[PDB]
Amino acid sequence: VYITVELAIAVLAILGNVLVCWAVWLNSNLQNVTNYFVVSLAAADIAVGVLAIPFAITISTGFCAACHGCLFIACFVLVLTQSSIFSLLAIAIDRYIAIRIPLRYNGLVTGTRAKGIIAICWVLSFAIGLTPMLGWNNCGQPKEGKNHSQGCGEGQVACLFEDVVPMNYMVYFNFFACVLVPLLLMLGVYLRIFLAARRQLADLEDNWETLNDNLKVIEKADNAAQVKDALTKMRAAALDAQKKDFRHGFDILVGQIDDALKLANEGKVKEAQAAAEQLKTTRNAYIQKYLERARSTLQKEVHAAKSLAIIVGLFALCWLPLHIINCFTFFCPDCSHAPLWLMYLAIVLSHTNSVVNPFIYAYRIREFRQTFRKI
Ligand SMILES: Nc1nc(NCCc2ccc(O)cc2)nc2nc(-c3ccco3)nn12
Repeated sequence: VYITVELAIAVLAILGNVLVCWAVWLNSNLQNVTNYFVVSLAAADIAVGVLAIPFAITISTGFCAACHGCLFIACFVLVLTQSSIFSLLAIAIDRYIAIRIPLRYNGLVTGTRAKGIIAICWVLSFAIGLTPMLGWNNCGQPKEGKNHSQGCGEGQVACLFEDVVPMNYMVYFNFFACVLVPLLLMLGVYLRIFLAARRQLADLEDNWETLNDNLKVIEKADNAAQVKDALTKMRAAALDAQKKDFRHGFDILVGQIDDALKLANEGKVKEAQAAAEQLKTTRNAYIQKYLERARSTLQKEVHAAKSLAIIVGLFALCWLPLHIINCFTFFCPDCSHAPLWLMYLAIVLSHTNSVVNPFIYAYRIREFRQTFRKI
């Protein structure tokens, strides 16, 4: 039962995520910093699928060996999880930068810096993974009955997770800080990302609404005064929207508005409306082209952000229950120990996470869809 599902999930991990690594290599279209991060995460998934499943299946029954080796068997999954969480945080930061500040996105994001951050986060993940090895372990604590049952020699120690790895260390430091604080920061980042996109779309629509309504009032107006009032709002909206296509269009538009305002200050309303009709051409052409490009660009950014948010949510909801039951067991010693059959089920769910990643990229991103069908 348990042995069957672990092997079944393991096989889907390699072949499922090797395509994601394969796709980034045989498709120049899908190659950027976000893909570099997600392929680092995919390499972490490859590593967990290849190694942790045999490690879990051999530690589930028992494999007596040196205490350091057994501790490594248990910390390898944790380091491959910390790598994934760091990669997800980097992805979230990349998306926030790209959407909030598109002008400086290319300036502040570079491939060399992305590779450097990937290396830094991987070695940092190794730091947490190897932290229990050095000094913080439970090797010194005797288990007489156990070591007699498995026939443990002096050098070799039996493998039993909860009694070989520091439970208090795990529950206190491993969960709280380096899981949650990344998760809370990531949630705040995603909320900020969506708020920024909504605000930007609202601002563009408001500027278009002003540049249309004021013009309509211009033809539907009279006795100057209102004309000079409306062109002031036109200038304000045009400058705000501007802050070769966009620049030249807005320069021509503000020049025409200045001409109309200068010609209407003298009191010549007929040619004031003539100049408004003159505006009506540049408005249509350049402003409509700019708006149609901007809306599609923002929609694409929002779609990418939603995809990555879904990946994050799946990661969190797959790695949450195990830690929750672990901290429940730690903080209620008087409570009866959690059932073995349920604990194994939760571990299966956690490892399942690696399988889920390629399915999202094969179902939502059309760029990966074509190349997977190619294979
Ligand atoms: N609680 C736990 N158990 C095991 N394996 C030991 C299975 C077991 C659990 C309870 C029992 O009474 C006898 C055996 N691996 C485990 N890995 C983790 C883990 C990975 C990341 C965070 O926690 N927790 N965890």
